[PDB]
Amino acid sequence: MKKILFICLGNICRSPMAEFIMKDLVKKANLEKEFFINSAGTSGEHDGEGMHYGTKNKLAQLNIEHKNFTSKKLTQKLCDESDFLITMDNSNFKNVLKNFTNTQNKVLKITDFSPSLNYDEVPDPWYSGNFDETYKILSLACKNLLVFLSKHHHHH
Repeated sequence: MKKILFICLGNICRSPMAEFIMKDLVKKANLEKEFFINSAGTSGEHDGEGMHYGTKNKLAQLNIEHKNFTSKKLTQKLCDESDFLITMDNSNFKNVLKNFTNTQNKVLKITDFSPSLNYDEVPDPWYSGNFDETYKILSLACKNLLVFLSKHHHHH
């Protein structure tokens, strides 16, 4: 029963796109062993729509406009379910830290993975200034994230 909880500030850009990407590849070595994944925002204020200039445009190029419309809101009860927690957002990290108990130690940051990415909170031109930005960020982040998420540690 392995559960991965992904947290996205807006959850209306990098959350939906990556949601489809991960869900696709996981079928290889995750859906087989019956794995579960969930993406939610910080306060679920709006995090759930799934639409942004950078991400949508990127998907329009070849991918799908969107297919993860689900208003989510990462909370304590939800976090208690997932075995692993991920932020990726620079600010969401500090916030989620003091927002939750000492169990935040199960959270991961993309700042440790991403090398010359040095991205802010979610790609797209509204946060960076380019649509292709979503390409480099999501593709790279999801890739490395998939590696560690695909059991790249030691069990016990």
